[PDB]
Amino acid sequence: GDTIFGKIIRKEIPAKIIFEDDRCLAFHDISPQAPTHFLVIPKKHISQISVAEDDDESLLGHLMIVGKKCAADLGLNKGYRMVVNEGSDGGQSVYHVHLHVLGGRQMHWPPG
Amino acid sequence: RPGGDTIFGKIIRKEIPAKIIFEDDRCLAFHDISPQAPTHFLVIPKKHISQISVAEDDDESLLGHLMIVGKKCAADLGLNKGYRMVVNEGSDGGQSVYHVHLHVLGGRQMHWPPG
Repeated sequence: GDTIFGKIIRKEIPAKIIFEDDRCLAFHDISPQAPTHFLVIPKKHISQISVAEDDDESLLGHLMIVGKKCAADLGLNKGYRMVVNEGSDGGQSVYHVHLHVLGGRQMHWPPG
Repeated sequence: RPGGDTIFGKIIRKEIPAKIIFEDDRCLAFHDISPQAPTHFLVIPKKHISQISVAEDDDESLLGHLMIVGKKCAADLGLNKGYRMVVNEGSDGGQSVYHVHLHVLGGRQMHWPPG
């Protein structure tokens, strides 16, 4: 099943794109929860982290490396929080794997 | 002493006890001593990386392995309704131990925003 993130990858609807390569896309979240809140998503349609394959390991790590590079480029020198939600208890909002990166304010504990 | 002398480096070398879920040559999963959810564990690399902001490009496979191990451990622990994975970076991220660690929290509804 296609999702709104598929439409964003395909450039069918607009998003504020931060970075793109051949295998992922980073863009600002439309409902930001911090002064900086962006997403890094694979172009491959992995619906949720629970179904990711072993062969996806380096791709998933690539999301985090891209995320940390984008965070530095966006000036998040005091830190940030990375989040992956899975399923209903995790609060996953779109069934396309996505890494949230939030910063620009103190993030609190517990993380939801 | 490989892994460093943070508490997580000590845990890797079995010098401080921990409730271990899974261990391989690249990482270790163990329960958090101050759980914020009914199930709350960590996955850490055995290689010492202080924080995600200093991870190297060649660390991609290892960082992805933390997530794959995290999701496998969550399934093994029966977290069939889902869970949240968290990496804290620096002061604004709430990081308190400078050895990279992926939190996995589940067994209750997680809320938004994530802190």
